[PDB]
Amino acid sequence: LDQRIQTMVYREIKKAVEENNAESGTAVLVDVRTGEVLAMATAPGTDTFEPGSTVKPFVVLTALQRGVVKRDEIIDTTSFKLSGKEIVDVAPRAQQTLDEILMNSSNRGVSRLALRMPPSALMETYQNAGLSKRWADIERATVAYGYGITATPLQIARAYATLGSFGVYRPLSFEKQDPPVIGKRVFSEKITKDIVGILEKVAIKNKRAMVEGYRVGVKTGTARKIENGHYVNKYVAFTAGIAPISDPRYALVVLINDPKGAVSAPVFSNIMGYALRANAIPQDA
Repeated sequence: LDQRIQTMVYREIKKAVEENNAESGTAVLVDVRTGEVLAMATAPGTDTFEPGSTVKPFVVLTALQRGVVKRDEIIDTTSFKLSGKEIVDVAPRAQQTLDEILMNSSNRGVSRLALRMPPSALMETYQNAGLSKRWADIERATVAYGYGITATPLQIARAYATLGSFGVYRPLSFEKQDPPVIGKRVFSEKITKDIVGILEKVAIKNKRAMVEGYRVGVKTGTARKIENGHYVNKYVAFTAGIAPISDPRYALVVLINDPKGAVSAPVFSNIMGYALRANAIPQDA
C-alpha cells in the first residue's frame, strides 16, 4: 500500500463520484510484479457487480489458446439468436477481426468464439484469472460477454494483473512485498502479451483513459449492479487496465455506481498517471 498513491486515489474517487453525482465509486491498484494491493479506496455515501465487457479479452485469449480461431481470422458479427434471444452489438459490423471485437466490444464476436469451444473452456480461463449439467446455447454466450455472472473490483484487478504479468497469476498481498514472488503460470506468455497489445488499441480508440508519457491498455464497459444476490436495474461504469504496456507495473480497476458512458476512463487516466509519475516509472509513449 503506497499512502502517497492511496491518499491520491481517495481524492480522485471523491471528485469522480460528486462530479458524476454517483451513488459511490471504487478504485483498486494492484502491483503487477508482487500482487500487493498498492491502493484500495471507496467513496461512502467493495460491493459486487457484473464484470461485463471486462471478461472479453479473456475470451479472445482462450479462443487463441484453444486454437479454435486463427490470429488473422475474420469473424461473422452479423445478427443471430441463441435459445431464441438475439445477440445485440453496441457498434454492429458485418465482419470483425479479433482486434475489432475487443475494440467494438462486440457481444456477437465473443459469443461465436464461445460456441467454437466447450463451456469448460471459458470456465477454466475465469478460474485461472481468479474470477471463479449441459449448457444452454445462450448461457454459453452471456458468460463470454460477462452477463449473468458476478465479480468484485479486487477480482477484476487481479485478473488484469494476470494479463500484465503475461499469464502469471500472483495472489493479492495486503502486506508490503518485493520481487521476486512465487506465482502459478496460467496463460501463454505470447498470447497474453498479444492481448495486452489489443488492449492498447482499445485504449487508443477510446482516448479518455490514455496517459501522457506512458502506453496504457484498458477495457471499458457498463453493467448492472448486484444488490443482495440479484441484478437491479442500476448501472456501473468501469475501466480496467494495465500500464505501462511495454513493461506492465500496475493493474488498476475503477468502478463508479449509478452515474447520473466513458465516465470511468478519465478517472483511470488520472489515477494511472499520479501512480506512474509518483513512483518514477520510465515513460514509454
